[PDB]
Order: sequence, then C-alpha cells, then structure tokens
Amino acid sequence: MAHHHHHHMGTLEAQTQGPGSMIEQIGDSEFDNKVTSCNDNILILVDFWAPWCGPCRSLEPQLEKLAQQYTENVKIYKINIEDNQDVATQYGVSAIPTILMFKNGKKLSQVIGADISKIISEINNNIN
Repeated sequence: MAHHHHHHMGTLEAQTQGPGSMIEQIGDSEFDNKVTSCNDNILILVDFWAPWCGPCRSLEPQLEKLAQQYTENVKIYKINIEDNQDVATQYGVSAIPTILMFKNGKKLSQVIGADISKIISEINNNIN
C-alpha cells in the first residue's frame, strides 16, 4: 500500500538524493551579493564544483545532508564560472571538490578535498 511512517529526520541516507537541492547556484555577479545576503551568523559554504568530479558523488548528497540539517544557520552556494579557471587559482582550489566558508561577508575557513567529517566539524565549529 504505502510505507509512510517516520518521526523526525536525522542523519539517514542511502547515497540517494531526491528533489530538494539546497546547493544554491549563483553566477559571477551574484557571488558577493549572496555572500553578503546572509542575515546573522549564517555560515556560507561556497562549493567549487570542478568538472573533474571524483568523490563528489558521495560528497554532494552529504553536503545536502549538512545543508538541510544546518540550513537554519547555513547556506551553501555553487559558483557558475566554468569558463574561468583562474577562479580556482585565486580562491585556492587544489582538490575535487573544494569548500570555502564565509560569514557576514567576513573571511572564514576553507576545507579543500572530500572529507565530510572535516566539513561538518568546521560547520558546527563556525556556527558555534
């Protein structure tokens, strides 16, 4: 019939995804705007999805995990500038993927690579 029964929602996954992407797509001109668009203590994670895409398969839904859990104090963006590789060299992208943090327009830490443990660690570490 229908397997509809659940209490709350915690860290439950299956490498699935579903409709409800939180990774905000932004263009070059929207970058500073969206970084400043934060209210207060809003941790902004800027993903640099390089077209190589290695462990990105797991990390993408894992980021959405943390995005949906922490969305009350977190907002993730993904920059659309696939033509300009300089952006990588400028922002210091050296892995696939690479996550920069910003908060209230103020400079925040950067986690390069695909380590969801380090990502979540810094998320809670930078919210609190």
